[PDB]
Order: sequence, then structure tokens, then C-alpha cells
Amino acid sequence: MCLKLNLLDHVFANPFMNAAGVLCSTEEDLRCMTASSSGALVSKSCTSAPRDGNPEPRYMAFPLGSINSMGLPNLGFDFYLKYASDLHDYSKKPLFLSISGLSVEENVAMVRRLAPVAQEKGVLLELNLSCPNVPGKPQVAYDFEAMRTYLQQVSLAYGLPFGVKMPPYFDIAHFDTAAAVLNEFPLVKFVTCVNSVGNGLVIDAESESVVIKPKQGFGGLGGKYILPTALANVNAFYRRCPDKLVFGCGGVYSGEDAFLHILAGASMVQVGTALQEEGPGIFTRLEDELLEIMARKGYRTLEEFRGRVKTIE
Amino acid sequence: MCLKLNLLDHVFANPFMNAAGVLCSTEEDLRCMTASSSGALVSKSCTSAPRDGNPEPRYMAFPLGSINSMGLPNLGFDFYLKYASDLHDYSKKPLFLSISGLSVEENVAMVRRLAPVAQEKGVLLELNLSCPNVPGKPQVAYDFEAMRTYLQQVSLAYGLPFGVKMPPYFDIAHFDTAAAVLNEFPLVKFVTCVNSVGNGLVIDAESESVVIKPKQGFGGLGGKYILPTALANVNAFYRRCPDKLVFGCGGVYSGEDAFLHILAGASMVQVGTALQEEGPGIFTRLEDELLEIMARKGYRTLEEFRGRVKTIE
Ligand SMILES: Cc1cc2nc3c(=O)[nH]c(=O)nc-3n(C[C@H](O)[C@H](O)[C@H](O)COP(=O)(O)O)c2cc1C
Ligand SMILES: Cc1cc2nc3c(=O)[nH]c(=O)nc-3n(C[C@H](O)[C@H](O)[C@H](O)COP(=O)(O)O)c2cc1C
Ligand SMILES: O=C(O)c1[nH]c(=O)[nH]c(=O)c1CCc1ccccc1CO
Ligand SMILES: O=C(O)c1[nH]c(=O)[nH]c(=O)c1CCc1ccccc1CO
Repeated sequence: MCLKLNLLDHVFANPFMNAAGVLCSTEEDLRCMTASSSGALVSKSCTSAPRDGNPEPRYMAFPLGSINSMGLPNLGFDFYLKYASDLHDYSKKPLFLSISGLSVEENVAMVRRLAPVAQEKGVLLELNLSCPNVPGKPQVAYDFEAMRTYLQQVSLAYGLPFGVKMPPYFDIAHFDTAAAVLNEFPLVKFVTCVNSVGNGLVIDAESESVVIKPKQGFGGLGGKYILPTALANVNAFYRRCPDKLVFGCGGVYSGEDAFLHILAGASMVQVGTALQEEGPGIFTRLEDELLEIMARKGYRTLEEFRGRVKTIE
Repeated sequence: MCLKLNLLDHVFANPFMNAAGVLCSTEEDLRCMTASSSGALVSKSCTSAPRDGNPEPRYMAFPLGSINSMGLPNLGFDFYLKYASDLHDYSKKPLFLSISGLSVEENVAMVRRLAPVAQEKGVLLELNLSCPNVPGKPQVAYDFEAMRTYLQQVSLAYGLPFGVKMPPYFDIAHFDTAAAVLNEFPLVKFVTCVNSVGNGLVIDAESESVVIKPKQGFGGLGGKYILPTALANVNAFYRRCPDKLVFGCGGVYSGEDAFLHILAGASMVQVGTALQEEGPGIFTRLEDELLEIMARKGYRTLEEFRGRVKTIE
């Protein structure tokens, strides 16, 4: 029985990795993730310049999941590029670099400089399309015209296979349109579904207060709240993008939750909130749990069940 | 110490009511809701003609909430109008009637018939804007120009105060646009936030299957999954529509969850999934739990804390 995967010209010991933003901002974090039993790691989505992010408190977690408005705190592109070029031990596992510039030109400039390092060292690009648009317009992946412009310009600039991180959608027409846009771009080889469920609001009943400071308490949701949203998006893009891989993200706390993501179509499975709460030990647990479900069901490999969710009559 | 309140020129014993669609399809259901301790009731969203809805199974519930693709099964507008005009006992509580026609013209046709009964009996209209749209477009409330058309035509045809049932939004630009559309219509006197979180997917690990038959298992989510989403939408529209009432719906299982909805801005609080699971007895429990929290806090009225959620500096 094995968890091994071979995709995007890389070998993965298992499908598990951090979700971008969790345990991946500093060299210390990346070294931690590298030392873990995860099959891969992704670095924090970066800008060309360092950012402090929003005022604290900006992340909180609860039994059913988390809320955050971090504001993209990050060490800047040069740091993550140096980590990829000079620091990361590729013998341990593959590395993804996530970018999230504030304009199309910022993203273009990053990927122009990432390309040679991608070609030499094999780092894999994940483009975060929840980057903000012009303020007062929706995030980039909720503006299909903007999304197309970004993808055309990044594809021209980078010239190598890459992937995209998508927010969740909630309407079949949006699944259709979003996937059609992505399918215009043959260099988009993987689609990670999903980013946080946007602009939720947690309120503490004792204090009668929101729990995070930015945005009057509004922030993205992760964790148990979002698993069925996540699965839907995984499966919707799995069905619509037959020439691409889908990576699952959202609501993974156990090997069972992973197994559902994989049934839905996921190749890699990313872990955000639960990793933030439990720490990197979670990867050995998730591996054991998923192998136990595979053994009970008689499955020897992930491909035996990936995308094999059954529908009713 | 009692929870009675006045809104829309009607008196309510308490802020609680069913969510449209739950326990409100048949005459039996409506008589059961009238006999309960709820402060009001809403009828199932209707079409001009009766509908069977989708094949079963089409609803399922779990510890964290529910999924449904009911397909608008209903007894037809004629039934619900007869109920409002001849059968409902207005001495017991107010009645809301929900409509969800498949085109603007169908909605206009229904509202022109309802208007005289609204004048005579005081039934209140809730217009469900999660209704289908023209080809290739998302639901009506996700197509802001369609929503504007619907509201312009219904306002002209009906001519009396009404409300609207909204899907959740996940982007601050969308909150801004939607509330701006609603604020163009002075006859829109309440906004109900939210409908189910669209097109989630629940998968059963043992069977490796989706749990509902329609739409390859995709359906709207309710219950614990959606409470922070619901609160966000309530508060966003509370802030943006100062001259309207907001009714909260989503994730209410307890008087503490009700309390959160009211702190976010809710006037009435609707109960869907938890009512479907626990039955009409839930209303006495909710009222007792809300009064208990109020007493612990020293609040004597709903108005003392409605919309008074605190932000962090
Ligand atoms: C503290 C925090 C920071 C995050 N920052 C990023 C980010 O930089 N880039 C990104 O693509 N997603 C970011 N996310 C979203 C996660 O990658 C993930 O999509 C989301 O948390 C859902 O997964 P979960 O249910 O496992 O938490 C962040 C999430 C959290 C909680
Ligand atoms: C079985 C079922 C049927 C529903 N049908 C309708 C409907 O006819 N009209 C409507 O406005 N909402 C409908 N909804 C949505 C609910 O009114 C409510 O917005 C949603 O379930 C969220 O509330 P909850 O978390 O309390 O379930 C339905 C929900 C369920 C579970
Ligand atoms: O850092 C964040 O707030 C964050 N949290 C998430 O749940 N997902 C994300 O993708 C982000 C980053 C979103 C982003 C990208 C580029 C600039 C600013 C921001 C913050 O809105
Ligand atoms: O009956 C439904 O599936 C249902 N479920 C919800 O959770 N919310 C709703 O609003 C609906 C009705 C949606 C609707 C309106 C008009 C015609 C068709 C349909 C069903 O897709």
C-alpha cells in the first residue's frame, strides 16, 4: 500500500502539504515544513516588497475552524526566491512558491525572475488569484476579465507549467465560466481549490465583539466550516478541467477528510487551519489515517480511487 | 420579561420564525407552524403552478448541518394565496408568503394577485431572489442588473412594502453593490440574510458516494457550517441599509446563536436546518435560551443590543 505520487515531473512521498500562508513565512517555518513528514511544502504568498500585514489580532481559531484577515504579511519575493534557489533541500521534498502581487505587472515581474530558478531547481509556481484587484472591485478570481488578463500575462512572462490557487465559487454558472477561463491556458497545469471562504464574521457572545481587528471583524474562513464547499470546488474543477490536476484544500483534519478530497478528484491535499492548530506532527497522523482507510477498503494506491466519487442513479 | 416586538406594522410575540422551505409546504405544515411558539411563519417559496421538485434523496442532515437540492417542490401559488386569504389565523401570529417564480413575468403575475390580499389581511411578501435566471447567467441575486430589473418590476406591480431573501456574498465589493441595488427600492423594507450557501458537496466515506441524488450531489448548505457567513451578511446589510430591517437566517441552533444574529443587526431570526432536525419544539427552547442570556447580561429589550456588535478599535 502506498501514498506515492508522481506529477508535474516530480515525485511526492505522499499527497500532503501545508496550505499557503500556514507554517511557511520565514526560513524557520520552511525548514520546519521541510523536516516534517509532508510530501511537499508551499511558501507564503509573496509580494515584491516585504509587508507587515494587518494589525493584530488577525487570526483566530475555534472548534469549527478559523477566521483570518492577515493582510499578506510576508518577507518579500527576494527572500522566497533565495530560499528556492539556495536554501531548500530538494532531496527531501518538492517546493512550491506562491505569489500574490497587487497588480498584473508585479506578478509579471516576479515570474520573470522565478523562471530560471524553476528551470534549474524545479521549484513550482502557485499563482494566488485571490490577490486584490483595484480596490472596490472583487478579488481577481471573482472578476473573470481580470483573471484572464492575469493568466495571459503570466503565461507569456513565465513560459513554464504553473498552477493557480482559486477561491471557492457557489453558483454552477461560475464554475462553468471559471473553468472555461482556466482551460484557455495550457501552462496552467494544476488548480488548487480552495482558498478561504471570504468575508465571514465570527462574534464572541460573552464580549459581544468581533474576534479579529481588521475589516471590522470580517475575514476568510477555514476549517470544518468549509469542507463541503471545498469538496464541491475540487470536484467541479476535476470534472471541467480534464487536462489539468486539481489540488484539494479546505477542511482537512483527518485522513478521512483527505480521502474525501481524493475521491472528489484531488492529487495533492493541503492542510491549513488544522496544521496551524496541531502543528507539523499532523502529517504523520494524516498519513497513518489515510493508509488505514485504504487498507480497510483494499486500495493499494491513490489512483485507484482518485476522482471515483459515486453519484446516485 | 418577554421578547414581544413590533415591525412592519405588525406585532410579534418573539423574533423567531421558520426559514422558508422548512415546515411550511402543506396546510398541515402551516397549521403546525401556527400552533408553535414561533413569533411568525413563512410559507414555502412558490411558483404559479405546482411542482414536484427533484428526485429523492434531496435533503440530508449531519452533525454540522444540511445539504439540499429540493427543486422547489410546492403546492403552487393558488394554494398559498388561499392559505393567506382564507385559512391562516392572523390572531395567532403574522404570516409571510414567499414567492420564487422562474421569470420576472411570473413573479409580477403572482404579486399582482397577492397585493389585494396583503391589503385586506396583512400577509407580508418575501421575494426569494435565489431564483433561476436566463441562460448562462447565475442566480438572479448574483446578476446585479437582473436583480435591479426584478425589483423594479415587482415594486411597480405590487406597490406595497415587501422583503427580499438573499443568498450569501463573499466579497466586500459585492456587499457594496448589492446593498446599493436594494437601497434603490423604497418598498423593500426587509432583507433576509441568508439563503443556503450554494453548491456544496457532501461525500460519505464508507459508501464513497454523494448523499443527494440531484445535481450529482451538489446542493445548498445550511446549519453550523454557515453561521459566520450568515452573521457577516446580516451585519454587512445592517450597516449598508440603515432604512431597512435585516432578518437573520443561517446556523441558528441555540438562543446564543440567535443572540449573535441580533447583535449583528437582525430583527427577526429564522431557523431552517435546526427546525427541520428538532421540530417545532425548538421555538420554546430558543426563546428560553435567549431570555436567559439577556437576563445574565442585564438586557431587558432586544433594542438594547440589536446591531451593537463591537469592533476592535
Ligand atoms: C493564517 C492564514 C494565512 C493564509 N494565507 C494565505 C496565503 O498567503 N496564500 C494563499 O493562497 N492562501 C492563504 N490562506 C488560505 C489557506 O491556504 C487555505 O486555502 C484556507 O485556510 C483553507 O484551508 P483550511 O480549511 O485547511 O484552513 C491562509 C490561511 C490562513 C488561515
Ligand atoms: C429543505 C430546505 C428547503 C428550503 N427551501 C427554501 C425556499 O423554498 N425558499 C427559500 O427562501 N429558502 C429555502 N431554503 C433555505 C432556508 O430558508 C435557509 O435560508 C437556509 O437553510 C439557511 O438557514 P439554516 O442554516 O437555518 O438552515 C431551504 C432550506 C432547506 C434546508
Ligand atoms: O494574507 C491574507 O489575509 C490571506 N488570507 C487567506 O485566507 N488567503 C489569502 O489568499 C490571503 C492573501 C490575500 C492577499 C493577497 C495579496 C495581497 C493582500 C491579500 C490580503 O487580502
Ligand atoms: O427548493 C430548493 O432547492 C431551495 N433550496 C434552498 O436551500 N434555497 C432555495 O431558495 C430553494 C429554492 C430555489 C429555487 C427557486 C426558484 C425555482 C427553483 C429553485 C430550485 O433550484
